[PDB]
Amino acid sequence: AFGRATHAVVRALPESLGQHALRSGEEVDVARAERQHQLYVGVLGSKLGLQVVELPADESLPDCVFVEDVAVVCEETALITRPGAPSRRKEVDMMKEALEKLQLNIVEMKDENATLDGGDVLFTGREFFVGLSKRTNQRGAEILADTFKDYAVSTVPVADGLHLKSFCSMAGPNLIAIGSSESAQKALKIMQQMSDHRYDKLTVPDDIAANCIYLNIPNKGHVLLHRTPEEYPESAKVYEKLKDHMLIPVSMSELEKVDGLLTCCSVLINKK
Ligand SMILES: *[C@@](N)(CCCC)NCCC[C@H](N)C(=O)O
Repeated sequence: AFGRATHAVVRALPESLGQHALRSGEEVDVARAERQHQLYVGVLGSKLGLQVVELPADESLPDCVFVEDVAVVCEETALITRPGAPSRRKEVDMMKEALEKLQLNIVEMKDENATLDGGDVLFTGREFFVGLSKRTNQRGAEILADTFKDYAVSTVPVADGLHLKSFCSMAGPNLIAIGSSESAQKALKIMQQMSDHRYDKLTVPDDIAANCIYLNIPNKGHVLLHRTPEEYPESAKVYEKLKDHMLIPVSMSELEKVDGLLTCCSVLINKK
């Protein structure tokens, strides 16, 4: 069942993030980001009842909170990535430990010519879309392709120093949340040509706000964490039409300053 999860790996942000985290804007309020990430953890863990493994902040790694970038997980198989940003590679160490406690099958992307961000991987439930970006390359998607054999993998040129999931993400089975920008619409279509099947599409006015979290919770159903009507009111209005979804607005303004979206701050795990 798509978007069904039992666990989630997250990680506390270090104080060094406000000043030291890679980006591309306002000064970051660390107190505010702190809070926001707390709320974010509670929605998944307290409100939604997933077992959360919280990793401790490594001050040394100001980007460490964005855990999605370091691992892709599908069924019982963990891909531990080789992040495009050289400096962020020391964040895999601590994630591999955790994914080992979860008794998950590990594969490490060690190939020295292979970069891959999890931020660049869209998993539709039916297949894989990997974005070819400034951080994820051919040699990485091929290894991602090689790790998840039961699934078809195809690559979508993502430009402009972004990621694939900066303008899209799954908002339900067969439903792909999508930005209006011509960048996104382009990849969107590029994506469909390549599928053995047609996806439904949820379009939203703000590229960033098409990054959301869909979940299939036991005795809850469709669940979507999405950006607030404050941050992105015209996109919130679009999510508001999803009347089969338990809609939980989740703010993420601070982290966005450093290119942090909703999906980046967790790795989701379905366990028997
Ligand atoms: C999430 N996945 C957003 C980009 C990919 C959709 N990752 C944010 C990472 C933010 C760090 N500061 C970085 O620059 O890697």
